Amino acid sequence: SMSNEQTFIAIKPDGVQRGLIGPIISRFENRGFKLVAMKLVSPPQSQLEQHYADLSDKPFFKGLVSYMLSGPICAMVWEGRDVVKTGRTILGATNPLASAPGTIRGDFAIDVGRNVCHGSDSVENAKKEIALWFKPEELISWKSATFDWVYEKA
Amino acid sequence: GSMSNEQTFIAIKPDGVQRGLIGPIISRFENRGFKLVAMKLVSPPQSQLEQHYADLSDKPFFKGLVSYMLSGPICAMVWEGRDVVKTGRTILGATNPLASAPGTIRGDFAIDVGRNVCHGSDSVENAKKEIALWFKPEELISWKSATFDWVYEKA
Amino acid sequence: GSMSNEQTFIAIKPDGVQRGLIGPIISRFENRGFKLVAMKLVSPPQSQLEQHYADLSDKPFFKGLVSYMLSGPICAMVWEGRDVVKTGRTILGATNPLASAPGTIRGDFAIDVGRNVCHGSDSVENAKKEIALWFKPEELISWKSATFDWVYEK
Amino acid sequence: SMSNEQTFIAIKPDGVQRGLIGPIISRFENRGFKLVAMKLVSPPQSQLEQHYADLSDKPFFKGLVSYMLSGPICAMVWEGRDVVKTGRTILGATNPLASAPGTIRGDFAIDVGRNVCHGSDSVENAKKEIALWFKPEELISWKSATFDWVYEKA
Amino acid sequence: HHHGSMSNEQTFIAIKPDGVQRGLIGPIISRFENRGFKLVAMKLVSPPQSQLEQHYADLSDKPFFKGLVSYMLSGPICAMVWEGRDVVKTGRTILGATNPLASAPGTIRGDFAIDVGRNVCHGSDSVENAKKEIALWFKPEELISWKSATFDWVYEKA
Amino acid sequence: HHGSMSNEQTFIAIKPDGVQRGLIGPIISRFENRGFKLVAMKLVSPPQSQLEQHYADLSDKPFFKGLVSYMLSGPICAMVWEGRDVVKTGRTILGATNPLASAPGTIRGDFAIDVGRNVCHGSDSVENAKKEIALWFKPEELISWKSATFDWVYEKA
Ligand SMILES: Nc1ccn([C@@H]2O[C@H](COP(=O)(O)OP(=O)(O)O)[C@@H](O)[C@H]2O)c(=O)n1
Repeated sequence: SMSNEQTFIAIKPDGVQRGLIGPIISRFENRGFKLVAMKLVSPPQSQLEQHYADLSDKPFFKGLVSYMLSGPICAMVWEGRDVVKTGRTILGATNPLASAPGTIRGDFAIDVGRNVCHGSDSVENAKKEIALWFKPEELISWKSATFDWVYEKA
Repeated sequence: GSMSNEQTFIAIKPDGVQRGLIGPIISRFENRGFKLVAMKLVSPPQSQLEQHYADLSDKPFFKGLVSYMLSGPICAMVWEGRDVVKTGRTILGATNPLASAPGTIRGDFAIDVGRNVCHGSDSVENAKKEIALWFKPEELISWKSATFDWVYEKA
Repeated sequence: GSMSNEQTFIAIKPDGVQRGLIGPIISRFENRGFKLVAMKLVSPPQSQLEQHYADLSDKPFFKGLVSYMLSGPICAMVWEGRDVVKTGRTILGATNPLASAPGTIRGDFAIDVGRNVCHGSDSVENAKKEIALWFKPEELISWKSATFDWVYEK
Repeated sequence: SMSNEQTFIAIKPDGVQRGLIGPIISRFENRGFKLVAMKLVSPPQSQLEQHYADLSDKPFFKGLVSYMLSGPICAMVWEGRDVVKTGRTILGATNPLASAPGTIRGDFAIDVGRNVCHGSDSVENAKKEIALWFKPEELISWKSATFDWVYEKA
Repeated sequence: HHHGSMSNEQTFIAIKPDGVQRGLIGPIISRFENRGFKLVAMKLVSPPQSQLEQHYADLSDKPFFKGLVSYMLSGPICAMVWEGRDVVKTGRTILGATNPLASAPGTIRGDFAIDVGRNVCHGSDSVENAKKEIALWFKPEELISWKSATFDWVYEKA
Repeated sequence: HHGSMSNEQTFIAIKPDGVQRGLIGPIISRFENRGFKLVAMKLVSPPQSQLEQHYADLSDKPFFKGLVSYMLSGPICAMVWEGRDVVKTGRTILGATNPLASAPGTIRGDFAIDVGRNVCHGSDSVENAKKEIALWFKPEELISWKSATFDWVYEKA
């Protein structure tokens, strides 16, 4: 709907280890989405447990958290029209076995537990994840020189 | 059967030109095996754009669509190859980028349907009409690709 | 999609070699996380190609298919990884490029089904047969990728 | 050095035949130069003889004219600060064997007689070549949305 | 010439507002990633003028000082720290000559930039100025400690 | 000086670090895009005796045993490329042997840092290419074919 919608995109430790930061950022940049926050971070366990709160009563929660502590994460906020849903489509199916070539996971990933990246699955979950991973001051307000060539309206 | 000398009209719209997508879009068609037979950077007159979009003349956003298509240069192209009309449309991706797939031009580069960076003919007969509208017949260059027999098994 | 040591046979056909697509095709499998365990440029004899296409021996186009595959070099490969047979075919795209999706090898590079740039084994059992036909066993190279544990969940 | 300097860049028939139109355009696009005219053409022999009139006594002249007639040419006018000199640097040394990897000829070409592209060698020669290859109404006046991010001033 | 020999050398690389505006974050990061260098800190930031004036303290006697600061205020900056052998000097070589007119195709500025006042990126010019810039642009806890899985394939020695 | 024979051949190897770091495709593409013709290729883990022969000129050096041990530590993508001046131009494409001295735009200037992890090898002379080609490949593994675009890459035979 509105061009100022925001989503949380994270490059997971395997994506960082495998040297996929540049290519993944380029996918969103090239689409016309606007990077409004980014940091390389190794978040505390409590923050990862909150991010994965929906999985805390599911099997093998401890192992997920330990894996996500095992390397740096490139955390990002991207902004644009339908960026939540379109970002998920750019990432590709969450399990790379089901993803399409031309998406991030369809180009770079094989195992669902090593699926390179995360994207918010809804507008409301995006707002929650952005608040969890970023201080408000870390969200940078700016206007792209090509805004009116990417968008026909606000 | 489909013949390898089918032609389609592909245009890079002003937003495509402004956002520096000329090279990447041409590469998509080149790499697939299609043959560039005509190309020109053009700022066509309003009357030609209104003819191109005559199917939409009675819509209210017509005046604004034509105004946007006048707002910058256009890279007009004719591409030739087997099923190039249909496959060209697939390469561009869904007309509305919201519905397009990553790996297509719009799925890689575009967001808004009104800023969908390119155009492709939607049928062989519409391609013929668009080619006659945007090009003089002498602007179509006859030539044979050195790899024709490696792209095509017949025709 | 079971064991991470599944193997498939991928060949770049004469038209793929002629059109300079060796690099790009290898990069697609490399970038996905699959492991190259065998490779050679080869112009195999007619009898090998007839054996490769043995399941088509009673089709009328058999002789013409064999003759075309003799018309230039072939880059023969074995790739290894989880679900590499089926995912490999997905990466190649639909056998007929007219039905293939942009983002796949054929959806990016090919038009005619008889000039579809590449081949990949269609089943695990056919992959084992094709690997045994195109490579000597000592041509399969045993090695472990430095990023194995970032591509695959332990 | 004004930012409205213009140069003539042509992709020669070998560049067209070998599928290098896209990549060569991207090199100039990516650098920040502005495409102001472009057409695919098969110019008459007279125009090519005028284009290479200074070499009309050189031995490779008539063979050059014949090869320049042997396929389409992608003729272009590019605009920007020091675009004549920097454009030649982007093309690389006239003889590709003396050119640097990272230039067009250093990435794509081998023989000086098959060196993929032409670029004007001086501001005055650019003006002459633009007048020879283009009608003035084929040069398109426009303003790049990122002009103020490519240039500090005009 | 002389090159560094310590694999834990660090440099500060910034993508300037024009590089962010022109969509070059991904390509520039890929250049350093592809070379084998390790990203140890990164953030998108619009720093205050006081920090930019400190960043350019070595140029505070130059006539272009004020304009340089004002320009760096004009949009977001992708600030980064990269780690690896000779990363200060090799990082500058990857960026290319500071003035893009003098830069070579195949470098960042040789591929992407024209005007020195819009030269897309910055790299520390010395080991000591890298130390200063790293500490100026990043809080100490924003430097991330990790070990690249391919370290022993990028480097032959410690 | 540059070679003038279009059937010159050189030996290019992607070293174990090039293979490990996923550079086979990009490296092949550099030579493919330049117009050179691939006439032989195989993934190989050669025996120590062959690597010792390949580095015969360094058998006296103190790092010889370690250099051999490292070249044994992973697979190698061995190739023969054919074209005009392919030996010298091939080395230029690879970049300076020490990546620290190489230029961005070359293979080592894009991908490598340490001279002992410089991702690839190219023959340093026409004669050493002939020797390396014969050392790394059986004669029947060199493939005879004619590129569809030969006459567009080359102005003369
Ligand atoms: N030994 C030589 C030297 C020059 N040439 C010519 O030098 C040209 C270089 O391209 P160009 O004329 O469009 O550009 P410049 O000569 O201004 O660098 C070749 O394409 C040929 O026109 C040749 O064919 N053989």
